[PDB]
Amino acid sequence: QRPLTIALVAGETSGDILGAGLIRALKEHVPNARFVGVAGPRMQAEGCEAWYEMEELASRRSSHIRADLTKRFGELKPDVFVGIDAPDFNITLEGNLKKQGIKTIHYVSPSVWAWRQKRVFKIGRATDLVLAFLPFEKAFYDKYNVPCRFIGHTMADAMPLDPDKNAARDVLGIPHDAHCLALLPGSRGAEVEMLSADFLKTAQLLRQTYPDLEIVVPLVNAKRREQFERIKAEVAPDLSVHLLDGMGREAMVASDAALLASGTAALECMLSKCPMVVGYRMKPFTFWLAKRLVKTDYVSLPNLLAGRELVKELLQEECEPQKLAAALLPLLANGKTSHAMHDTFRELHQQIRCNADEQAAQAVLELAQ
Amino acid sequence: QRPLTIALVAGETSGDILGAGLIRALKEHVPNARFVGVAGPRMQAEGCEAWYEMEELASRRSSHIRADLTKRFGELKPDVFVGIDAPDFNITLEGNLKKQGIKTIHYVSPSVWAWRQKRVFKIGRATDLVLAFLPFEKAFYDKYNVPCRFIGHTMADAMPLDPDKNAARDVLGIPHDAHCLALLPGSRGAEVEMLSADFLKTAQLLRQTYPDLEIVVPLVNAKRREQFERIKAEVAPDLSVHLLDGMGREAMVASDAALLASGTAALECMLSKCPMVVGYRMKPFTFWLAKRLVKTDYVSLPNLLAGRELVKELLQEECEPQKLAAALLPLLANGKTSHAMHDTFRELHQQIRCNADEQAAQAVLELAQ
Repeated sequence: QRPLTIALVAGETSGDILGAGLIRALKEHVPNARFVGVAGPRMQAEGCEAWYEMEELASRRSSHIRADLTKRFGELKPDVFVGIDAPDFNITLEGNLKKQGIKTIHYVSPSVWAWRQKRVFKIGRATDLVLAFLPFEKAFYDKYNVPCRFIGHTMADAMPLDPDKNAARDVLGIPHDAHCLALLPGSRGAEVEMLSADFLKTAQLLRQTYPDLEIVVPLVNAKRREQFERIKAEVAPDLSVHLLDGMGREAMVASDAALLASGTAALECMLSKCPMVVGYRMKPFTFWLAKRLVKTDYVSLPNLLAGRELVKELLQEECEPQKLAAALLPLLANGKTSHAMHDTFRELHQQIRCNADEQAAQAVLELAQ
Repeated sequence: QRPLTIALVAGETSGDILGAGLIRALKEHVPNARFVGVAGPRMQAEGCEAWYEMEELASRRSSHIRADLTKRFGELKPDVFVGIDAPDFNITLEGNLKKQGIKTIHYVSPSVWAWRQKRVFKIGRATDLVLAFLPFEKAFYDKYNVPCRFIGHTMADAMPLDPDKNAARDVLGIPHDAHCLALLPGSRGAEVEMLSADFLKTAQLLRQTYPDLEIVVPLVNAKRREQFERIKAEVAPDLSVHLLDGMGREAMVASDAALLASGTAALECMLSKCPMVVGYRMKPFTFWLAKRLVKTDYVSLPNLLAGRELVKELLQEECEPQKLAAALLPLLANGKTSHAMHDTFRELHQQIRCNADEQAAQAVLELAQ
């Protein structure tokens, strides 16, 4: 008898947009359907009962809300719960609801969140289905036997196959006869700081071939804009460019080429049909450490020397005081666990104690003669 | 007739120490040997002629020096050139000297520097032999058929197998009857900022079991010390700890357990025979991006969707204005190269344009009934 009842949780504007589009498409098939949960203004406009505002999630408060929703959705027993992105909140909640027999969907591949294999297994345990924008995301979950549906990317629905370059130039005031370069130094402060100078210097070089080159710089917010302008004042104060408040899509559609920091903004540039070069840089040390972890599952030299988890490594979300304290207590006891580790440390010390100066000296002598 | 002539380049204090030890061990076999190159104060004390000071390398100036050394070592034709660490300077120089028939050794595995396969091939082309401190470093180069000699770690020569815990406590003023915890929040500012609060909170938890726990915090320099104290004032102003200027080795030898940010300081802790827990955290986004690069060789979504280098990606040292400009010029020309990329962009756009809202709506309906 009860009409279709769908629970939804969005945690940011992008999720509110997805949720609103989902509600509209569902109402086309089930006009009497009921929607409830954590809703932004767009979802509420389509009729979603807002037990909580999406703004609240966009933390002690977040934990209490998830606890309340766990109980309330448990009583409601919705036909489906859809966690819209926000994986740090929704994956756990989906697991809580799954435990109670409720059917769950996670919308949007949680790529950043799923940083190791254990997190993949957790998504599979928490969900009945994952909705992925891109085909290689589904191919990934297929390898883990995690039900995943490739649904296409919403931005590809929103952007036409053949954008109007001259129309975008008219919006931005770019002459139609000129070559035009888009510089997108990045949405994150780290990206802007690393790459702004190099991108400006690139534009200076291009001006030597294209002295009338138009340079458009979409800047996502005031902070990043203030950051870019400060760098520019130091690096290329006399380079004339169009600083834009947002309008990245217009800038890309308008331009003849784009220089991008972000391999993810590259998608929108692709949909804009703007040829692009991706230039990105991260701290070499940070990259080396990540690569070592990906390739060996360890970060510490003792475990690499031992070929096993000799010392406890608590990384990312596990680097947390309660877990750290629990790992240290057995060692502070200065008991037999410490003596066993002590003994292994001694054997490994012997394995790399070989009078290195003398070995290097002999390598030199062997090579010289 | 000419006595053994060895060219050396060190670029930091640690390299000067290695160079001095190498010179001493060589003089034991060849007392008349001659040493020349880029030398720190320790190498000079052992007799190394300092064409340039190591301080100069510790950049236009660096480029000129490498050019001068390339010519001068080319005229000198030393029996062996040894690049001591400093790979961003020495690998290229070793390649320059190799081109002239000079025998070259690189001392110390350039793990951070060798961030991709192409850089491994470059080390092999630049060197006749690599000297590696650790066995797994040699196993790595073995896979690439790059001559590498495992020589042991110098720190393992410098530190005894059985350190004196009570002696280290006497230096630091730690009571012998007390449990003692070492907190090493990290030598880098990023590490200190991420982990100091969590490590302090861990110590607070441990105090509830060990109310007399001694807490020693080796801080590598004033900046990092000022950074830690500022964090402490906000997180645990009433937690009493021993702030140390350096003295990490003493703190580890003295302690019953150590909480470490650095998987590399973990080696020194191992040699100190101090049981340890490694707690480390890096930006999830940064880790995700690195992992994607390691696993796919790409960072941008267009190349992941295309399964090839459809768009040019210039990363790390290649993200450089001249290369960026050269990659963009063919695209700004708005010629047939741009039209070919445009056409591929259109096909990929079609492949992910599938009315996602409607697909999500149908997935919900399929699951609900």
